[PDB]
Amino acid sequence: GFKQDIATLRGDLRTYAQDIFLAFLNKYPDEKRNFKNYVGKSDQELKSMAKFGDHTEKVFNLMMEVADRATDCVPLASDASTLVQMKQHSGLTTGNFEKLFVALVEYMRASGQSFDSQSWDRFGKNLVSALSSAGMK
Amino acid sequence: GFKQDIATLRGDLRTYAQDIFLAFLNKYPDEKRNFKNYVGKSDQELKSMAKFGDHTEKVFNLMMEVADRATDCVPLASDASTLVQMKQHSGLTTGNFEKLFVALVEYMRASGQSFDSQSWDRFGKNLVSALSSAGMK
Ligand code: HEM
Ligand code: HEM
Repeated sequence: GFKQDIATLRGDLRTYAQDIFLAFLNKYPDEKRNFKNYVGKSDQELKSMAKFGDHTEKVFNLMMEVADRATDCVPLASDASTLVQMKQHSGLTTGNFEKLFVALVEYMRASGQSFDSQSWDRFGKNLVSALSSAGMK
Repeated sequence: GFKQDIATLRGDLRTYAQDIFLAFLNKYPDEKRNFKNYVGKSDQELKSMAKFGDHTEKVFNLMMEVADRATDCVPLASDASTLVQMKQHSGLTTGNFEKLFVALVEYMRASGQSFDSQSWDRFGKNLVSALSSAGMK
């Protein structure tokens, strides 16, 4: 289930983080507007850039901490507040986060592994609702 | 304390993992016989190799999970058993792990950050004992 999935993701976090983020950017190419330094690069080019791997791993590390602190896939209000108030997230809307979790859930469903995709879907929905309550437009 | 230290390390894990592993290899140069592609290379040359960064980060991915699942710095017997039974650890003895944690604790003591170095020293001791109980010579 959810707790084992956090352990699975964390065990190879840079690889999963890159693969899922690439699935997100390829499914929703307009999202690269928020990441101008990734424009014009294939998946393997981005996976060779230490700054891409560093960024995505740090994102997914924070995601895993928020996931681990959740109860029954409900994140803490204070973690949503952290995500809304980060300077790097100013101007973002909840649709950006919604799209990231759609890509993550579809990645898990298409993997040959027994991820608890329903729990990640509910986690993403609950986090988006919390982000909105915490002030994200 | 110990739990916060896990979060600190995970927040910049590729850097910490490489730097701590280098401190281990430089304190105990004989240990490089287990890592023959790292012989004859300076620190900067190792940090340019994706193999070195990928290996050390996957090691620390798992080490942080083992630390995270511990209670009062006592690791799970299941985690010790996994570490003993991993094919990559065939022939290793608990002294190899002792030295890794000595280097880790010394790195923390020298860092200027408020790492809980005594808890990592205790964690290392308890892990060595649990490896022995799980059959490591
Ligand atoms: C649960 C979801 C997310 C988490 C946990 C998260 C976490 C983070 C973290 C930890 C950083 C700092 C990275 C670093 O210091 O290297 C960061 C930066 C950033 N995040 Fe997020 N993020 C999430 C979702 C998103 C989404 C959906 C977008 C846009 C579609 C976004 C846009 C950005 C941008 C633009 C930066 C700065 C990038 C840079 O300076 O290179 N984040 N995020
Ligand atoms: C708590 C401590 C440790 C953990 C969590 C750990 C974990 C791991 C992991 C996850 C791998 C696979 C990583 C990869 O794909 O390259 C690995 C491989 C390996 N480990 Fe460890 N390890 C630990 C301590 C040690 C020590 C102290 C030694 C030897 C002094 C050692 C020797 C090796 C070797 C030789 C490999 C194969 C590396 C390769 O083929 O690239 N490990 N270990």
